[PDB]
Amino acid sequence: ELSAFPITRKWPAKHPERLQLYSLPTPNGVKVSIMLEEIGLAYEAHKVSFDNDDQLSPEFISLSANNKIPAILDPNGPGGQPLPLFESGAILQYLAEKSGQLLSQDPAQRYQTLQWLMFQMGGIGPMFGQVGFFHFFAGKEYEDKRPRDRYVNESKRLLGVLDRHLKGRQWMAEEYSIADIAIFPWVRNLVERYNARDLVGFDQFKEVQRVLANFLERPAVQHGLKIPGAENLYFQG
Amino acid sequence: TELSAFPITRKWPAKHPERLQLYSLPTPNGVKVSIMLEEIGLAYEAHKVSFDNDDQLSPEFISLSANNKIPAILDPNGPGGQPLPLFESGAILQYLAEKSGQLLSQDPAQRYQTLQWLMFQMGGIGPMFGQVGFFHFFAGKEYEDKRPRDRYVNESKRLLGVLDRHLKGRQWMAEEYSIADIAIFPWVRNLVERYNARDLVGFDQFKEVQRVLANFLERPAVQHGLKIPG
Ligand SMILES: N[C@@H](CCC(=O)N[C@@H](CSSC[C@H](NC(=O)CC[C@H](N)C(=O)O)C(=O)NCC(=O)O)C(=O)NCC(=O)O)C(=O)O
Ligand SMILES: N[C@@H](CCC(=O)N[C@@H](CSSC[C@H](NC(=O)CC[C@H](N)C(=O)O)C(=O)NCC(=O)O)C(=O)NCC(=O)O)C(=O)O
Repeated sequence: ELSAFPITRKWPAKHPERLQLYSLPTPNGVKVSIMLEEIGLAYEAHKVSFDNDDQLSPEFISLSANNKIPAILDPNGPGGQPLPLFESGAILQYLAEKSGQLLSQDPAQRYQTLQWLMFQMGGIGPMFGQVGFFHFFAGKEYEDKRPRDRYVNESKRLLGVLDRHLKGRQWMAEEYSIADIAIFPWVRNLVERYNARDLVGFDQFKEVQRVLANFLERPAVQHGLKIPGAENLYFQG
Repeated sequence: TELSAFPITRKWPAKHPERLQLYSLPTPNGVKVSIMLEEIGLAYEAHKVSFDNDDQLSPEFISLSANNKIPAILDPNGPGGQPLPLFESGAILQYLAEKSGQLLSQDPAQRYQTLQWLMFQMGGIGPMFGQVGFFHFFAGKEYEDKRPRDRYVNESKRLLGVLDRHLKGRQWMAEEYSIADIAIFPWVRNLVERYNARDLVGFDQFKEVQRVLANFLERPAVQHGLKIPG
């Protein structure tokens, strides 16, 4: 019964028995594609193009109320009923709990993982994103650099928190988890796409560098970083 | 493990070591947790972490709360009866809901909708309303270039619209009062009261947000939690 969800009018399901992903390769979108690749859950990816204002369409918003990617529609949700969901961090937790992977069953570790996920969702994403605005997008042209410097300094502070935490450790929690999947695409985005490597003094965070490199070596990460592409759009036009 | 193993307790000793320890300040994020504790009826001992004194930047505080922020907790009666340290208001809300079996629906689909709205709060409402505070109420108000202010004001208006349209015909964010309401409404109150941003964000227009906020503020646990720690 996916036809009850208007999003499917705009991105029809070729495989309605599979989880539907509505996304774009961005630091938030790739959290979810990476997660799906890691856990081996079948899914059907759909490209939501910002160039066409797709994320502002009534069909998209009918599921993803905040007009943002990523969003999912899982036909095999609780009770075998479809589950609509947005917010990358909520989707990560949902998928971890659904699959039993990448979120510890040990309660204390569960909560430590959720803590670091929330740190990402409130700190890393929002603050690194402002560095992008003030160094890579329109804000880069603003002559008054006090705003830029606010967000750069805060991003450096957050990197320091990560760096100190990761000393002596492989991952944020005792096992690789959704907290890593949430954080490291954003670290990558800051130092690659936003061209902010020197601005945030990245070379001083040796532990973050080490763990980022380990993250990027993972085959599921390399796949998930690239998904969705456009091929799922072509037959429809 | 015993509570003295956590260096935070050197600076804020536990007078009641059998009780959950809260390290907080009356702020939109701190009151999420004090409100939650009041709602669920769990005993706790609150400690004031003074921003005026840079307490949140002390080594003792940071030893538990690694991001140097309030709120944080240390629950002696954590899972398996072992002490559990935790920071991030949204994580603490999930923890307390799961510990108490309150304020998350038994319907897992409703639980996930609730967690969605909690993440919307944690990534959108808190960070963006907080920037309106900086650029309207605190020192960023002095900046002659208003493009940053307007960026955050416009985004805050957009977020309020999302809430407002969602709340039409509803009492709460999910079908029952939940941790998502507790996360969101203290921030709405902060924006319009503390930051004096009521005209700035055109708050008058969000009739559903106003209605639900008013209901929220009538709850006794909310009134009590707003003032803790004193
Ligand atoms: N909390 C949400 C954030 C989702 C999100 O930001 N999605 C972006 C693409 S990810 S790309 C990263 C994203 N940037 C943007 O969205 C750029 C556009 C924005 N309106 C602006 O002016 O900065 C960002 O900084 N995010 C901060 C964070 O993660 O907390 C989107 O759909 N934008 C469409 C739109 O805005 O119309 C989540 O985790 O899912
Ligand atoms: N994600 C964390 C956020 C916690 C948080 O922001 N705590 C504040 C007090 S709540 S008061 C609201 C808070 N403001 C501030 O923290 C003001 C100081 C800041 N450094 C600045 O320059 O703006 C804010 O805007 N928060 C955004 C959000 O909730 O996402 C704190 O301890 N600050 C100490 C410090 O910065 O040294 C959570 O949910 O627990």
